[PDB]
Amino acid sequence: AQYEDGKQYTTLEKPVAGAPQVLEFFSFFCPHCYQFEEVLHISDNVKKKLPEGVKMTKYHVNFMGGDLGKDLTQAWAVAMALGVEDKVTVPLFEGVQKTQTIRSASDIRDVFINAGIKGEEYDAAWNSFVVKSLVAQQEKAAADVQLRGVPAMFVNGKYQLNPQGMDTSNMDVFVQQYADTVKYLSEK
Repeated sequence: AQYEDGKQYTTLEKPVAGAPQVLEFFSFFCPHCYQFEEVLHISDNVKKKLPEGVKMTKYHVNFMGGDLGKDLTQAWAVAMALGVEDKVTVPLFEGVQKTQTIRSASDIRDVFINAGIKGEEYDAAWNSFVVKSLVAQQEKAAADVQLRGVPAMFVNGKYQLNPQGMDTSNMDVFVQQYADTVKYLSEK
């Protein structure tokens, strides 16, 4: 066929019941994730092609960057709770990988302040049990698919995108193939 298991995607031996429809994992420490977000705009191009009624979820992971990696997973929970993902994703990626000015939890916090989230409001969210369960959710989703690498995208808890099996000569063409593959799997 045009789409073949083991070619643009793999099937999970171990399907995950009740999983989010489109589930993406990343790390602010992850160099392809930086490409995916700032250069390729994967999440965005997938969404433009997803059918109606299909919600998109993105989670941070702990297994890169040690202590700071876990802080970032908690910060991403804060970002999700406050609905400010679209204001911190770029400065977090750049603070970690470009300027390397994010070295501590305080430096992460500065990014939110500079993005206009009030200190009071960030610290309250950071310390909230609504953020602790959102951290729990991120960890459980990753654990459910035995996640050992990022970037990663899973559809309907049973298919995993396989970007190595796509051409990267043209960045534009790679992105649409990726997005079209998610749509295909979505409709499966």
